[PDB]
Order: sequence, then C-alpha cells, then structure tokens
Amino acid sequence: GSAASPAVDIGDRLDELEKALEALSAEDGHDDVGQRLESLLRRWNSRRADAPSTSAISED
Amino acid sequence: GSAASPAVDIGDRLDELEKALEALSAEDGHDDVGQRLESLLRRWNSRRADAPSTSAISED
Repeated sequence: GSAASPAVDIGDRLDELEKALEALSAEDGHDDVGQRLESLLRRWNSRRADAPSTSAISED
Repeated sequence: GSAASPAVDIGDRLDELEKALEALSAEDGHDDVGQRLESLLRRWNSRRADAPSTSAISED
C-alpha cells in the first residue's frame, strides 16, 4: 500500500531531486549533493557504455 | 500530513534516484535520465561557483 518501488518513471525522482536543490542551491556548501548527483550520473553513464556492439542507434 | 518538502537530506532523493536508475540501467535508451541527471548538476555545480570570494575553505 505504501508508495515506493524504484523506476518511478525515473524523471519523477529527478524532478523532485532538482526541486530540492533549488532550495538547497549551495545554501551552505552543499557540495555533498554534488558528489551524489555526480556519482549517480557517473554510474548511470558508465552502465550506458557497458553494452555489446550491434547498432547503437541514436535515440529519436 | 502527506510526506513532501524538499531537502529531504537531499541524498534521500538521490539515493532513491540511483536505485531507480539501477532499474532503468540502460533499459531502453534512458538517455533522458542522464539529461536530467546532468541538467541537475550543471545547475547544481554552477550555483556552487556562484559565490563571492572570501575563503572558499575546502570541505573537511
């Protein structure tokens, strides 16, 4: 019943994360949010690259 | 009563984001995720830089 489960459109979390930083926008050296935001993306992109060659068609 | 409010420890958003992503791990060219992921930071890191010189002491 309780709201949860990942893959929540993926954009939902991203949007909420942004709205949060909007308020936490370097309010007091929030570099921590940067390392997190960055680490997520580094791992995110890294996984993207990890894939056997076949076509790699550009997203429409 | 309903759970909300930003800056929820911030990494709380992020954490869930990665977990989400872990699901969307290049599941179907979720390049949109990284676009958001990046946008977040480029907006995040940028604001960080936006600050008058005074000391800029490195985080412990």
